[PDB]
Amino acid sequence: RLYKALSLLKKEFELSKLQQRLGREVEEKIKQTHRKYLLQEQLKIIKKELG
Amino acid sequence: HLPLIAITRNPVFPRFIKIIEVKNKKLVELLRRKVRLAQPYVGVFLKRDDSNESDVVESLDEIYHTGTFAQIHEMQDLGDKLRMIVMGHRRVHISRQLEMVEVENVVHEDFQVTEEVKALTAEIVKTIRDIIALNPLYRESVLQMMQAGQRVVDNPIYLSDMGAALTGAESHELQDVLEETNIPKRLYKALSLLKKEFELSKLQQRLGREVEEKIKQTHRKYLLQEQLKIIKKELG
Amino acid sequence: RLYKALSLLKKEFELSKLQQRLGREVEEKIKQTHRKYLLQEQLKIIKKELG
Repeated sequence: RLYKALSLLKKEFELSKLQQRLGREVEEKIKQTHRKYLLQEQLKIIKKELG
Repeated sequence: HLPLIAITRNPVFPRFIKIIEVKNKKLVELLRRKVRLAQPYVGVFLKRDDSNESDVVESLDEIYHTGTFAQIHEMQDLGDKLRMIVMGHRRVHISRQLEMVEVENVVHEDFQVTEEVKALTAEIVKTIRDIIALNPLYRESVLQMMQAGQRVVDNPIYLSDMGAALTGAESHELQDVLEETNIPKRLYKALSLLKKEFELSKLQQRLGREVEEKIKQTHRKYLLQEQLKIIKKELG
Repeated sequence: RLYKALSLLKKEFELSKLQQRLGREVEEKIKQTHRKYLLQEQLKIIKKELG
């Protein structure tokens, strides 16, 4: 009963690892947008609160 | 066979009650023409790029082929003469809105292992938990209404649409997410929109605080100087 | 005398509520004046991180 509980822990960590990694990869592919775009967003913010 | 409604920059997200208040009173002629129907109904579409209200009544290509047919709820008209309520029920992708023939091609392809496919939504809500936690706008109770532990989510694909709706991205990007048919792909685009809001948010909060501690430090200095002054002026 | 006592009581209610409305209003006029001062400060600091 222990070993089935451990193998189930293994399966759950492999799933959490694959989901965390799927999110980390997709997140990295969204970080490819340049930080200059963030600075452009700052620019927009400035004008938003500058009317 | 009804003339197309003028959405006029009013995004009606799926499974979220919403109100539409077009300024034109010509649409009300259609709303009154449908009050006599035993089963009154209205459609809801999304506008394409370069909005133009004159083109919505001139050309029919400006509205996206996507449409969200739904039953009418209740008229109010407290101030304006046109305050329809709309909601997102029967999504549809018309073959030719200019022509309107329609079919409920509400695709919902799914993996054989239906245990773990809803798990990406959990990561979507955990991201969403950071957004509503660091920038509360609406109550988190709606998130509590559709919780993963409560078993009331009979329609998870709509919940993923509801969660992508919290993203602040423009409606043309929502159409890009609507073009996706595969579940992981539309979830992937919706996740990109979600992170896109999350970095900029995180950056704003860090900037706002940052400016604040600088101000506190500025105060601190002022106080330090003040203390010294009083100390030089009182003792000695 | 019961009507007149109620009328003095309302009279104090009148003078009181006028003083309170005026007090909350002046204070918010200060808060607004500061709040905008803050917002402008952030405007500055964003311009300062990349001017």
